[PDB]
Amino acid sequence: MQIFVKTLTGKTITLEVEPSDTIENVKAKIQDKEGIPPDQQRLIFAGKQLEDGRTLSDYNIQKESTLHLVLR
Amino acid sequence: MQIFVKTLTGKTITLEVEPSDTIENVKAKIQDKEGIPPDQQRLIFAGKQLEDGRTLSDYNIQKESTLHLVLR
Repeated sequence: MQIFVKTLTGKTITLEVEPSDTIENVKAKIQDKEGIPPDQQRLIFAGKQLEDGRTLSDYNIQKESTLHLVLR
Repeated sequence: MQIFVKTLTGKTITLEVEPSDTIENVKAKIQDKEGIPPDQQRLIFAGKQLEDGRTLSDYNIQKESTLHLVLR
């Protein structure tokens, strides 16, 4: 399924993922596309910070869901 | 009536609502469209945070009004 990630600068990125994909895997996909190291990235969905040891399905993230990316 | 919700990434969503719709109901509509759980969403209008137990009419939100969505 496709998901969207918005940046602090107003950019939107589209990613192809599976509900069984891990958050760490998602961060890795972002690194590949934007060059941002996973340790400097924070992912938020519906006001909650997503953990690297959990999956998309655990957060009930559905197709065309939009995640927010924060930089540290 | 139609309303607009802007995201932190610069995306604009259009929703169909009634003045008697509750904010919780509006959040639920956003969840359906974006996959963001209501507990992770914060809605702001004219600088004020909207509560889940109040309605759109209570905030005098009129047709073509634009709300801002914040993620926690």
